[PDB]
Amino acid sequence: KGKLPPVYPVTVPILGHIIQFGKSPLGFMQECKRQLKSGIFTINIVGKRVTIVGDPHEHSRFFLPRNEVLSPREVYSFMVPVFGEGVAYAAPYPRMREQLNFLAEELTIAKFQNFVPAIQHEVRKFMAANWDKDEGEINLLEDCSTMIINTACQCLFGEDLRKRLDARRFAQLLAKMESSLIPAAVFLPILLKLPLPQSARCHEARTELQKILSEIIIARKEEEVNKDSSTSDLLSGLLSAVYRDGTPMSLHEVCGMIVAAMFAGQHTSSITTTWSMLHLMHPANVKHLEALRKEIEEFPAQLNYNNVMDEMPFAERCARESIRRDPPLLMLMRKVMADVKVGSYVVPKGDIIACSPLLSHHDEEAFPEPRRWDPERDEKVEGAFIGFGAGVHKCIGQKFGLLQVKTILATAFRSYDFQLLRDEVPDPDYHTMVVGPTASQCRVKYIRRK
Amino acid sequence: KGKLPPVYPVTVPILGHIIQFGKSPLGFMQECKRQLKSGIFTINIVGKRVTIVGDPHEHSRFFLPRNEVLSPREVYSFMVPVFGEGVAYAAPYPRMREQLNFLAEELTIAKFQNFVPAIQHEVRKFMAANWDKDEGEINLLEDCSTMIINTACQCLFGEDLRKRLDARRFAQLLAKMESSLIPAAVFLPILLKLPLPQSARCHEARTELQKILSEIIIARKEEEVNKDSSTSDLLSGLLSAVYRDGTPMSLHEVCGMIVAAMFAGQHTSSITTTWSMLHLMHPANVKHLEALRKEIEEFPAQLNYNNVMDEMPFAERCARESIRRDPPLLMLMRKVMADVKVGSYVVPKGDIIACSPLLSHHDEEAFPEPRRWDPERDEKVEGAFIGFGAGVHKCIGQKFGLLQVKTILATAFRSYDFQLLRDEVPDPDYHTMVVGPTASQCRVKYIRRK
Amino acid sequence: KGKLPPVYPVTVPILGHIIQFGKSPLGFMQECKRQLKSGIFTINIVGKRVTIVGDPHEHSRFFLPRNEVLSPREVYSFMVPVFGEGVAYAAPYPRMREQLNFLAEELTIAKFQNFVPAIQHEVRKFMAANWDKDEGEINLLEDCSTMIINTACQCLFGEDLRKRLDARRFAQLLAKMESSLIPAAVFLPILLKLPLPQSARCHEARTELQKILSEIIIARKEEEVNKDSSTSDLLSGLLSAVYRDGTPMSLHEVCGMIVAAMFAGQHTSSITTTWSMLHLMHPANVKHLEALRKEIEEFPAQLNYNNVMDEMPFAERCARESIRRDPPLLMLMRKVMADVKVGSYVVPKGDIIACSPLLSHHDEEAFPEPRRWDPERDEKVEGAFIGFGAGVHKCIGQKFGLLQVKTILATAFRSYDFQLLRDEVPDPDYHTMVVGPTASQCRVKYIRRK
Amino acid sequence: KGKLPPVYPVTVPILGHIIQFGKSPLGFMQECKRQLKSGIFTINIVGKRVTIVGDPHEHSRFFLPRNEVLSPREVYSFMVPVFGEGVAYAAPYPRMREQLNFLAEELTIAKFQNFVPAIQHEVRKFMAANWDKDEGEINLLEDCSTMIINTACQCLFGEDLRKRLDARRFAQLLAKMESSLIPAAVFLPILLKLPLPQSARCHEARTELQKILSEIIIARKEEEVNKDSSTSDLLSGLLSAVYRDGTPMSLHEVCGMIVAAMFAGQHTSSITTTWSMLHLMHPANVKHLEALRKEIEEFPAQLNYNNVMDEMPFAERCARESIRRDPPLLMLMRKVMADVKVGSYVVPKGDIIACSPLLSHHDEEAFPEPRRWDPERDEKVEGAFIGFGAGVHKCIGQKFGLLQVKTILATAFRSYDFQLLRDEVPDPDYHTMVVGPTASQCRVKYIRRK
Ligand code: HEM
Ligand code: HEM
Ligand code: HEM
Ligand code: HEM
Ligand SMILES: CO[C@](c1ccc(Cl)cc1)(c1ccc2c(c1)c(-c1c(F)cccc1F)cc(=O)n2C)c1cncn1C
Ligand SMILES: CO[C@](c1ccc(Cl)cc1)(c1ccc2c(c1)c(-c1c(F)cccc1F)cc(=O)n2C)c1cncn1C
Repeated sequence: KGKLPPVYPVTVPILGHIIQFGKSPLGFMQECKRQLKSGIFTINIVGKRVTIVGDPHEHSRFFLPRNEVLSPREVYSFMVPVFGEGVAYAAPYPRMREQLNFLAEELTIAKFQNFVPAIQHEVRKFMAANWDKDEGEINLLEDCSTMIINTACQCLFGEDLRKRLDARRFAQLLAKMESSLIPAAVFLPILLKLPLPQSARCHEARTELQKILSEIIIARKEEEVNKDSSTSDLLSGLLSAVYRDGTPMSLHEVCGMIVAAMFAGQHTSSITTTWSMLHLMHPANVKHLEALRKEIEEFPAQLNYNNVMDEMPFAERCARESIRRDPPLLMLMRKVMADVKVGSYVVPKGDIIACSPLLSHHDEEAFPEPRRWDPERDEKVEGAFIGFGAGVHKCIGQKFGLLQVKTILATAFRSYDFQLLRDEVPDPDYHTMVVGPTASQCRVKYIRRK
Repeated sequence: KGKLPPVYPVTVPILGHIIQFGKSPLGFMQECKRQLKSGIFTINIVGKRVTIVGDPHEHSRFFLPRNEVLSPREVYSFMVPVFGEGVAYAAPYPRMREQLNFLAEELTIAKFQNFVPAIQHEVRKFMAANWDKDEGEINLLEDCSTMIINTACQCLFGEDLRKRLDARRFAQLLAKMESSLIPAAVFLPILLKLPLPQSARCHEARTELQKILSEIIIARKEEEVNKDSSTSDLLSGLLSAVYRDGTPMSLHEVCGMIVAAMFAGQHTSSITTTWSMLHLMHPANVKHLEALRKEIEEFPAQLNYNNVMDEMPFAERCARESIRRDPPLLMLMRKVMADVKVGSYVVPKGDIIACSPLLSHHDEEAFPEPRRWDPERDEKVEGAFIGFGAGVHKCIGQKFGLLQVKTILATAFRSYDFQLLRDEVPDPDYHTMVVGPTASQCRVKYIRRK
Repeated sequence: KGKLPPVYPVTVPILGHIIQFGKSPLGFMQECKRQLKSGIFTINIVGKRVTIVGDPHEHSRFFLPRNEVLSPREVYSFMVPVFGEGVAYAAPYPRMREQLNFLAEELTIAKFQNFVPAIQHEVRKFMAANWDKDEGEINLLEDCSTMIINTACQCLFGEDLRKRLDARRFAQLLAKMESSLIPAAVFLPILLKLPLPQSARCHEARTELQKILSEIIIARKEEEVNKDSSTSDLLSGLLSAVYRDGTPMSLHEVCGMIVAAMFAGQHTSSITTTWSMLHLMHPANVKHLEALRKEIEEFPAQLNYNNVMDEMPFAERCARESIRRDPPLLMLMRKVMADVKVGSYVVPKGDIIACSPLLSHHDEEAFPEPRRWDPERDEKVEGAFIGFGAGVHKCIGQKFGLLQVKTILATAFRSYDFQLLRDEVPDPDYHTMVVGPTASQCRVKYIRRK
Repeated sequence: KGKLPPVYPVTVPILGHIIQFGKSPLGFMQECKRQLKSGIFTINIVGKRVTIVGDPHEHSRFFLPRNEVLSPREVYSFMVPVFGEGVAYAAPYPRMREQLNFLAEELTIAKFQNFVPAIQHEVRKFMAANWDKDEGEINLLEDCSTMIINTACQCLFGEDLRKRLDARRFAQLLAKMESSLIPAAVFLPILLKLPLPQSARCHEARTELQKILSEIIIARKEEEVNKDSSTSDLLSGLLSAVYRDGTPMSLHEVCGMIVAAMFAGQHTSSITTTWSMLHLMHPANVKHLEALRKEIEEFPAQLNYNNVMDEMPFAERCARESIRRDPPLLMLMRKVMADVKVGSYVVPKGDIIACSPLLSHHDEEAFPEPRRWDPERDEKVEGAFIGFGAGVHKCIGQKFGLLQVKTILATAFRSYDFQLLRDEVPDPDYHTMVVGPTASQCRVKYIRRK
């Protein structure tokens, strides 16, 4: 008609709903939905209006509008010290698009031919070193997370870079950058103006990463005209990029794109793999484990691009459904740059507008019995699954992430069985920025198959 | 006058002076002092009145009043997650005082007998493994920082504790805790109440540390009723503590005090040693270097208590003058709990009152040519030096800090000479919570001395 | 015409209209304005022609002409026993201007940097001492009037003066001066020549105040020589004034300007505050109370200059509308020293010309529904609001008075709610020299807000 | 001649003589007596003939004629706001007489049995609280005036009334009424018709007083119902008054008679006491001090009715001679309602006729050496003493006032000596409505006779 979305009653006058949300984001959001009789509704976070598009039939109103209407820039501004000035959403939108296209072109299926054996190579090296007995106890989340960083680095970076900057040194740098982030800055923008110790720690880590890239580039040139170097990887691909205006990507921007790529996939991919395995080993899912086993039954010892990309539709369903049930990114946000009509409401300029994969993936029309993990399900409302976003800002690394998840699944389950050390699959742990299964609950027995 | 101090005008709508303060802390405070023709004046940080006691003759008005009148509790609120609930300033003041007294008692000179060779052992091991060529290149700041944590842990903790938790693991846990902290929460206390990514990391680290300690204590208890040995350290010391009320220190508190001890001395002592060596190796100072060589000239290779405590008065002067010139802690603060007289003024209840070692150490009457490093100098206003604070909350760790600095200066300069890879002494880096010389400028070459 | 304004019929021959005016000043003036079908009309007070400029369109004809044309001296005659002979309107007009300029320099907004937290501190000290419970009953007029004198004195008098001449004592002296005045002397000029008992009491009080000022000055000069006697206040400021002819202000003149300043602000500023609180706490005005609450929502606990000066336009509207609806000064007067044009008419030399904030603030074109308190209204006739006068004799204390009102409003409604103990806002009491809400109708319940 | 009394020349026109009279009343009047060679003569007070009877032989011509012939109504008109409409001289004369009779009936010798102990109780309480050292300095006019209000209140009012309305609060209310009076209204009747700020303040004080009496009356009714008591005092006595026409006194009238009683005696009795003590303590009067001492040293510690009323002739002489020398009421007046013979002249209708205790008391035939204080003198012309008036309007409080004076004299000089802190007896201060010794000149040392 022309009215604002209904607003959930504020009881705590300075914090709003941040506390209820924090404690149980899904339960809280579902209560709002019920109490207000609407899938579109507004909550209050430290005094800021957050309008949630909690009706899957209306997702396109969030994902499809152009940047001049719904803008991610100010929402992702707390990440500027990580990406760098002029990198990603910080750059003007045409330029940001060019940068993200360059990244996407480093993740083409043509590059995937080499990725599959690089991934499988590192997975087997990990398994040989760590899962080496007849049977043993491990933390699956920790191990998947190691496999993901190692396989990613094996895929994206030449041996010279891995030497100087091994998955271990790389993780420490990225952890330093990450620990300095303050996502609360979205709702308290005053924080991006203050002096914080975080700024210096982040800039320290980013500068050191960029120095190591500089030294790698110089080392390659030393190899490079000798014909002794012709190392081709994500670093050299990005350095070869030329913007429409004729200019090359600066080292600064390359660094930023590499950091962005590593941040994007590190926890999400590793959480997707862990949940998938947790489900697949649970006795209730024995039928799904059999289907996976039949899917990979006749794969060669050394997997090829055809096996993983074209011949694992069921494992793909396992991964997507794990993200459907427990999406690692709970909430996507944009700044409303002009009034937008959404369902029967106007969401006013200056609002934050959000669409929550967590809430949408538990819409009971779209996903009946949403806590039941069922890889065979399909969304019952078109576009209801948004675990990788959609439209304007849809995930460009979706295929690369799934490639790693699927390769690990086929390699692990070909050689091992696993046994939960609990009756039920882990609870999600909502306390972190990227949400995965509770770490203390992820201990598992592996059993070598013979 | 008996009225409020002069207020420096705010031209930055909602930030106040916090920006100008960042660009140049000393320059800003001094301009204020000059433009207002007063050493006592009030600036504004994010809406908070901050009254600065910038007249060295008035130091006692900040450092001498009772807690009931000037309290640091609210100012150190942001550190509750590290120290823990009801530890140190969070506890009631008689109880606070009891806790700090127990810690100070673990740092008395009576403990120092064994400290000196325990510190030498660690220094020489580090130098052996890391400075083992005729000449090489190092980051002095990084290297002093390593020596300081290694020396501290060897002094403070028994072998068995050093087995489960070596210096590295310890430093890692301390860093995890530290990364979560925001000093600015002082001026935006709403931060203290928000569910943040940081709090989770912090709680986890303190909980892991506490868990490590609990298992050491159980191992000791059982290994004391079988009496193989007798571990005497910081830990056993705090454990043997009992309040006036009769009851012992809780494990929670013990762990809090250890953390406080570790954070307190980690950067400060390391920065003090580093500045000292940076000044001493400089050409402009070779005369001061000669006196040090002279002071330590007929000391034995196996240093003892008397050498360091009694026979290094000049080395001590070097360390103090390094702190004088570039104090690691720029600003000390209290909450004003009741109106207080300061100079001719009354600082009103509710103000934050501050006394700045940086501002005071550069008062030209008290320290002429403030920027010149001169270990033979003396303060020309009484109580002008406040590098370790004073009065009610004076540093309890200053003797132990100096013991570390002095032993290292003796031990390093005995075996080595050093050369600065810059014409000038490094600039101070004002971007960190504890201020030291700019780390990137601290590259130095070590020259063995045969 | 170029003839006289119309003349309201005189029935009571010798008193004229003074009885009718006294009973109901607004009613009576409005009835005149309706009946004669003219905003410019002449009434008769004790035999004297008084021409009222009651058409707001014609306000400039009263406020702009020079002193030599429209002269306030004769109308403010009755105030000479308080100001002193040769002070303010009693001095030649150029010297008068100099005196008022000196007083104005003592009230510049530059001084507001410190005035704001000085005022708020006095205000919190009163509320905490007198509104200390969770609810309770008070006469809001008496309380606002107490806060105003307390805050003025904090701002304007050095602490040596405040000790000798505290708020209670100062109010007693001013009351003894006030209670001796007879505005009617303007129309019965013989009264100024009789030795009435009012005359002696006025002289005693003014003398005792000058005696106190003199002792304070002498003590400052005794103790003076350093920059120690930097006591800097309204008194020392006026004492350093030097006229254009090179002579300094006498203590007689300084005393006069001080009395003038206190008289000017005392009742007016407290009435203005009292009304505002009365209108704001009225259930009818919740949309206004709400708007004040939003305007001040994000202020610090310690109001600062910027908060009050730059960030309270709405609160300022509330004060000005309260003065619009019930102006504390009902009637402004000049002696016509030469014939003057006003609208279609000539006001002859020798008349008293008047302009009435009461009447003009109720002109139904300029202020429709003028009995409705509407802080969001804007005047609809240019220059219609004359609560602080205008033109040659505009109020010089306006910003200072409003500064006090605004600081009390932000401080009051921040920590308290209020309930008015009657259905309607109090009636104005027209029987006093400065008009405020009827005191016995100003009983009110405060309620602490957690 | 012998038609009109001789008229003293007016040289200052619109004022006449009021200024000369004001400066030096006794001087100016005697000069008129001499200059015109007549004790009967007419001066001019702001255009108004005032015929003074300065010949004591002619006194009865002023004091005896009926109210209808010589009226005090218009002369005491200015006190209507204090007495109340329709009270005292404002009532019809027959009714005025009834009201005054009722007041007199409360001040008769039957009441005095209670009064003497009540007065002595208050005097002793005051001295024990204030004159409690071996010696000390006091202002005797202040202290006497304090004792007079405390003693009068203890005589005339039950303890219940004094609790709700104590001496201090009663004085403040009276003082508020007093300072609103303008005796000049006698000559400018216009003044009593105008709405003056003074008239408003007086109404406010009177109303608050009447309100307090109504509260006490109610509490008393409630006591009678308990029948714990029937509290008897001046209030209760006035309340049971019933006029000839059968109607009771209204609260309005009771309040008026009370206010009249307090005004009547407050300054007059307090001044009479103060003069008396001043004379008696002065070195020239030691014989009188000794005679006083001889008279009172024969009394018991608790004075009674007979002691003070029948056994203190010399003390009564001191008081009366103090009033003789310096009458507190300078000038008594009547409106002349019909021509009247005086001596050998006629005073025409419309004149104010006057008889001056100051002038008559200084007639050298009646009182040789009039500035000489001699309690042993008697008037040498019959009826020449008019300190308490005479005839139809003779003072009805005369006995009560002197009872107070004498009780104070006896109690003071019984236990104390005094020293004037001055060479001479203080000058009278003619500038107040009721005339006493100059207050600043009334500092005295008490010396305890231990
Ligand atoms: C399972 C693993 C992953 C998940 C669950 C995931 C999820 C998402 C989601 C939900 C969005 C939408 C964000 C929004 O709408 O604000 C997104 C966007 C994006 N993703 Fe991922 N992602 C994954 C892996 C990756 C990887 C491995 C990369 C890069 C190598 C990547 C690169 C990006 C980029 C650059 C965007 C922003 C696209 C744009 O703004 O145009 N993602 N991702
Ligand atoms: C060069 C090394 C050090 C420097 C420059 C330093 C500096 C300071 C300063 C300036 C203060 C006063 C804080 C205030 O007024 O708010 C302080 C207090 C304190 N210091 Fe240190 N410190 C050093 C080493 C240490 C060490 C090694 C420890 C313990 C292991 C320690 C423990 C403490 C404690 C517990 C307080 C608070 C005492 C109280 O509140 O009563 N310090 N230090
Ligand atoms: C709500 C507070 C106040 C109100 C409503 C008010 C009102 C007025 C008005 C109506 C006039 C014009 C008088 C006329 O034209 O005859 C005036 C003039 C004046 N006011 Fe105020 N006033 C306030 C506060 C103050 C204060 C605090 C001061 C000084 C401390 C002050 C000082 C003066 C002076 C000196 C004039 C005469 C200006 C001249 O003749 O040039 N006023 N004020
Ligand atoms: C030393 C103390 C007093 C002195 C010197 C004094 C003096 C006088 C004088 C001179 C008159 C005549 C007024 C005239 O003729 O116009 C008078 C009348 C009067 N006095 Fe007093 N008075 C004193 C105390 C009192 C007291 C204590 C009361 C009662 C409390 C009182 C009640 C009255 C009344 C009611 C009248 C008017 C009588 C009438 O009009 O019939 N007086 N007094
Ligand atoms: C940086 O990773 C992003 C990304 C965003 C934009 C661009 Cl150009 C590139 C990458 C991304 C996206 C949404 C995010 C976050 C991060 C984070 C987040 C954080 F803030 C810090 C650390 C880790 C985090 F996942 C919290 C969050 O709430 N949302 C919605 C990404 C993309 N694909 C998967 N990821 C994870
Ligand atoms: C003295 O206060 C004045 C003022 C006037 C001139 C100068 Cl040089 C300085 C001050 C002022 C002005 C007009 C006044 C009055 C007083 C008074 C008045 C009084 F007569 C006694 C007590 C209180 C009174 F307000 C009755 C009156 O009718 N008018 C029009 C002032 C200025 N701003 C606010 N005020 C109040």
